[PDB]
Amino acid sequence: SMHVGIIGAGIGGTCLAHGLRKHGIKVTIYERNSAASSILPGYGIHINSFGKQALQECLPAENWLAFEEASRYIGGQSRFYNERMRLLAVQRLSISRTELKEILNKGLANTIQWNKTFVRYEHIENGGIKIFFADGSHENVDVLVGADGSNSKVRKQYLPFIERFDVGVSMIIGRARLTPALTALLPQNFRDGTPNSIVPKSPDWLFISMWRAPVNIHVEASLAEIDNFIVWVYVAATDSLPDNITDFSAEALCDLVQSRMISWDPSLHTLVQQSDMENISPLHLRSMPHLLPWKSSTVTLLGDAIHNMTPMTGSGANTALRDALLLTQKLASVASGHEELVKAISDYEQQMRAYANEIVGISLRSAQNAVIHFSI
Ligand SMILES: Cc1cc2nc3c(=O)[nH]c(=O)nc-3n(C[C@H](O)[C@H](O)[C@H](O)COP(=O)(O)OP(=O)(O)OC[C@H]3O[C@@H](n4cnc5c(N)ncnc54)[C@H](O)[C@@H]3O)c2cc1C
Repeated sequence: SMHVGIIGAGIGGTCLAHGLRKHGIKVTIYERNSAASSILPGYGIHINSFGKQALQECLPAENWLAFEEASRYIGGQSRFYNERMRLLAVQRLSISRTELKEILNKGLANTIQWNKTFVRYEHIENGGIKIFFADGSHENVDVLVGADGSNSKVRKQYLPFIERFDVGVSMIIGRARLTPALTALLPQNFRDGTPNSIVPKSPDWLFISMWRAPVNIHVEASLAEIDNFIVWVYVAATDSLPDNITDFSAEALCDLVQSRMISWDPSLHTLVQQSDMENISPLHLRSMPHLLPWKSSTVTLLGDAIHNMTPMTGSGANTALRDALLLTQKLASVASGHEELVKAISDYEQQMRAYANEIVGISLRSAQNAVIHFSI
C-alpha cells in the first residue's frame, strides 16, 4: 500500500524500482526525459562485484540474462608505464551505458512516467508527500526517493547545506574505435583488456582502458551498433589548463592533449589522433566533504544525488546500484512487517554514508595522485 515515488529513471532509480516490485511494493518513477532519447550516451560502464550483486538480486531473471548476454569481461593486472614506454609495475563486467539502460528499462514501461520534471515537494499534514512537476502536475506518495543525479533538486531541497568543492584536478576523456586498422597500428597492451597508466615526469597522468559503446550515437537505442573502444583519460591540475577548457572544440581538446604529450611515446599520440571527434569530454572534478548524519524522514536519496558531485570516471554506477539494493532491502523490511519506515530509512542512510564516505575519499586521493604521483 505504501507508494514509493522515485525521481529519476537512471541507473539507481530503475534498479530500485525493480527491487521494490520484487518485494511487492508499489512504485512509480518520474523521469524528466522522453521515453526515446535523441542522442545515445557514448560511453561504457564497468560493473564491479557490488553492481553485479545489485543487478542479480533486483532484476527479473529475463533482464539479468540479457545483462549477462550483453556484457563482456574486462581485466585485471593494471600496468604502469612511464611516458617513454618503459614498464614500471604490473575481473569486471563491461557494458555500454545504452545497453545497460535498455536492460534496466525493460519491464518498467508502465512504472516510468516520462516527461515529468521534479521541481519541489511538500509534506502533507495527514502524512504523505506531494510532488510538483515542471508542467504543473502533481502526485502524492508515501516515500520520496531522489535518484535524480549529481545536481539533484531533491537533495538541494532536502539537504541544502551539502556543498561541493573543486578538487583542483580536471580531465579530458576521449574514445577511439578499435577498428581493424587501428588494431594493426597499436601495440597489443592497448587492446588486450588490461588497463594502463602512463606516469610522466610532468604533474599529470594518462589512463587507458576500454569501453563497449555505440559506433553512432544518433540512432535509436534498440539499433545501437556496439563495438570496442579504447578510452583515454588525460588528468592534470585545473590551473594547468585554460580557464575555459570546458568550452573548447573537440579539435582544440585533441590538440591540447597532444601538446601536453610532446616527447611521450608515439603510440599514445596515435591513440589520441585517432579518437572520435564527436565524443571528447572535458571535466572539472568536484567532490564533497564528509557526509554527517541527518535526521531521517520519508524523503531520502540515492546514487549521484548523494554520492558524486561530478558525473565522472569512477564507480558511480556501481554505488548507485549498491544503494538501490540496500534501500530495497530496508523498505522490504517495512513492507514485510519487521521495521518502522523511518527507522528502516535511517538504517539505509547510515550504511550508505559509511561506504559513500570511504569511496569519496578513495576518489579524491586517486585524483590527487594523478598530479602528485605519491603512489609510484
Ligand atoms: C563517461 C562516463 C563513464 C563512466 N563510467 C563508469 C564506470 O565504468 N563505472 C561506474 O560505476 N560508473 C561510471 N560512471 C558513472 C555513472 O554513469 C553514474 O555515476 C551513474 O549514472 C549514477 O547513477 P544515478 O542513477 O545516480 O544517476 P543517473 O544515472 O544520472 O540518473 C539520473 C536520472 O534522473 C533524471 N533527472 C534529473 N533531474 C530530474 C528531475 N528534476 N526530474 C525528473 N528526473 C530527473 C535524469 O534524466 C536521469 O535519468 C561513468 C560516468 C561517465 C560520465
